[PDB]
Amino acid sequence: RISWLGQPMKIEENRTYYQKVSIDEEMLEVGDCVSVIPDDSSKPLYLARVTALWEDKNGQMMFHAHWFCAGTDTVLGATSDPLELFLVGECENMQLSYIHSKVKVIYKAPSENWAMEGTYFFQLWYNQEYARFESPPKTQPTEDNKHKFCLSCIRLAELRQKEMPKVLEQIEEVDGRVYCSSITKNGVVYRLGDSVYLPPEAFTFNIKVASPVKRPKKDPVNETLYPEHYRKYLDAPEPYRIGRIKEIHCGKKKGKVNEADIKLRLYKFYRPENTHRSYNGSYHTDINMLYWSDEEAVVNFSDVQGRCTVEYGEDLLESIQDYSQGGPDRFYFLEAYNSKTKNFEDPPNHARSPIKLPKLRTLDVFSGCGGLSEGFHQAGISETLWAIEMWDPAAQAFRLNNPGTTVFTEDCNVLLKLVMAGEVTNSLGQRLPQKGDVEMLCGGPPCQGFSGMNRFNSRTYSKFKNSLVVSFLSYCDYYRPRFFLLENVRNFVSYRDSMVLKLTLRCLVRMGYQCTFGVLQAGQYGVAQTRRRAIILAAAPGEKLPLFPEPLHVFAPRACQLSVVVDDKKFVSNITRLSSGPFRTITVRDTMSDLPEIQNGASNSEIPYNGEPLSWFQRQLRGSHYQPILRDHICKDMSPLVAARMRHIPLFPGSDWRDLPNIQVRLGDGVIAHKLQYTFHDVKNGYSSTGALRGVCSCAEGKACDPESRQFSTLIPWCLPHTGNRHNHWAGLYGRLEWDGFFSTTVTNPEPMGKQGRVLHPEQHRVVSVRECARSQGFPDSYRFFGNILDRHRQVGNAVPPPLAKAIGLEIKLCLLS
Ligand SMILES: [Zn+2]
Ligand SMILES: [Zn+2]
Repeated sequence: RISWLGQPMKIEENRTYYQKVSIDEEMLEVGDCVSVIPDDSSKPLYLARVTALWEDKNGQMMFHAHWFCAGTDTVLGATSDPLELFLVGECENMQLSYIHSKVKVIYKAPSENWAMEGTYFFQLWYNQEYARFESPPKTQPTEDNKHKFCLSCIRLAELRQKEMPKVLEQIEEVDGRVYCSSITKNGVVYRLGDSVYLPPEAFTFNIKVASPVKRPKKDPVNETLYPEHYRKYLDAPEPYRIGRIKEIHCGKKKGKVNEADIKLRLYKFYRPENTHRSYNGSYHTDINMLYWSDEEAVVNFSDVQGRCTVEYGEDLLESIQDYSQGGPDRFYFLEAYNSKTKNFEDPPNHARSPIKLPKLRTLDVFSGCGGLSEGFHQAGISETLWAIEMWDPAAQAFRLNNPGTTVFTEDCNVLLKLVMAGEVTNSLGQRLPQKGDVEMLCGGPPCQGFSGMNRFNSRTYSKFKNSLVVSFLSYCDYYRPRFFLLENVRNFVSYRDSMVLKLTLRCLVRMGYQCTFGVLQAGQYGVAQTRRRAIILAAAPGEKLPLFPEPLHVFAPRACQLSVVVDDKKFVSNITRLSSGPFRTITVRDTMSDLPEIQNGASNSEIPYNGEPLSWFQRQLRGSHYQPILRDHICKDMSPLVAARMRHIPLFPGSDWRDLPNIQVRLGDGVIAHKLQYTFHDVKNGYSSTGALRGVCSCAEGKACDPESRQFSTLIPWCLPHTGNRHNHWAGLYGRLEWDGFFSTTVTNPEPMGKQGRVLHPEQHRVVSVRECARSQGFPDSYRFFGNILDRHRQVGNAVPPPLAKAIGLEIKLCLLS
């Protein structure tokens, strides 16, 4: 029994809208919230806010339903509050007769005294694709639409407008094609003369590139000399193509422009490695130097990945260095390249041209030596005034690099209790930060004792409440910083069925924080290392929630699975550059080709560079102004035996322990290592080509371990064949880095037979040095470390690479504007 109330608000041709409707003699109004019963008795009750009421010519009495999302249908899942709802951009038109009931939905707004703190309700807008919880839109109804106003609809509408290709300015039609001077897509304006990013396969270069002369693959292998050789049964994409726009033309459909058919005709730009110089010719060139060319390419607008600035070197008002560091996607050229005569020349003339941010006061918990704080400092967004680092060498390291920061070498739990208690100072006179002092809180809480995937139970759930991850959040709750950053190892998101991640997102939401999570790969921000980190970003109610930085460098695909599965739902970050990118990858070579030769065990912490920077990367890390000191080019002093094994790993890419010869070697002691003996069969690995046995223990046949079989002082480590079968023949152990490759995750203590053992230098017979490890992270050469060599390695391997941290910093920098 459904009848309207009051006089109609507005009339259309097919619809008349109303402000009030009567359903079973009960007032319902635009703005009220409502429930609808699912056909599936097992799904949670449907809940919507009524955004509009209207009547059809055909007698249908309608309302527009803007749905809420229940907590358990977001990342939080079963951890979220039963009565909490979240806004989402999902709505549709439904007939009033489907409504089951009125509901009360309260907007729990953040209090005006929010910073000092610490019927369904809602507080945040949930983005289900990126797992972002964000402040609700501020958008208000205008008189014109006050009758149909739907937050969901406007968001979908605004999106459609941003996403779609639209031509802003037409010139003239020529031979069934309209030529344009300006177009737009996804919020970016592209004009004639602008440059564009394109997939590697958008177009081709006219230079001929001969497939290498190839090579035999060794000769036969003597298996008595190499009894373990038998166990040995560039993948990063190309960076973007770049082109200057020459013409822009699209077809016509039904006498109007067909915007799904916009085409751009471009001048190809050459990267140095695209000319014949290839890689051997560009080791030393700037990552953003290009070469002009008069080659033209036709491309679909749909393929344009973004806009970039490309300038002729001489027309610049600033210095090449200054221009380059001035903004993102800035390239330059100084010569043209004739693809036909392979020569470089001057550029044609038509190729030529025509509020200081306050720094956030920052507290860095579990600071380490300051890799994370260094990255923020570089972005210009923060000032770490307080750092907490319980382990003394690292704490001292932090002081060396941040003279201005109060470093508390102490347990974070007792420190927070001290401030909560109103104490102004710890026992050492150090002034504790107080409520209001801290604007940005960041840190990497060691999430120990949650690895692996067994369930969580009564006993495990509590230690989480008593873990350092909870301590970090307790900090967030007390200080209520404007921005919150939690860094960790990738598996933070998957620890204990993703329950650690879910409890930490639940916690940030309970406090009223906007928040999200994602995985990033340090390699993609200008470092030659695989290092995936989980990152939790949070922003106070009044702020913008940051985005994750777009990858800058192409990197090995296997190391860039940044996506996370939580209860079978796949979450991704806002990152859009899912394959290629602006800059070529940074190699082990870019990283440390300028460093003087040192020997196993070298201990002189100050030696001169005996020769200038060679890589773009080395120019960045050594600086533009003076320093003569190469600090920490020191390496661990290995056993005579371990040193000998190292002299014997061949220098070919992929070499490791299985390449070792079964020979007697004179050690540095002056001792001789005897030969490893094979006196057991391997039913799984068989006999060798020299008719030799391949087992070094009785368990290989397979029985049980033999009391005496074990062998000592042998070039081929006795144990590696012992258990080779169980561990893919221990590939990588005593393995050399490749000049063309990248570091495995940079470790706290580099050991050839350790967890991560690809730690031998590519040419010298030694493990990598403290400096090289600092370079594998993104540490400047001026960055200081402290303690013995093992202390310094630990500090370096633990840090967040400043280039990753900086990347995160610039995204926060965007949130201080807009
Ligand atoms: Zn809607
Ligand atoms: Zn055995």
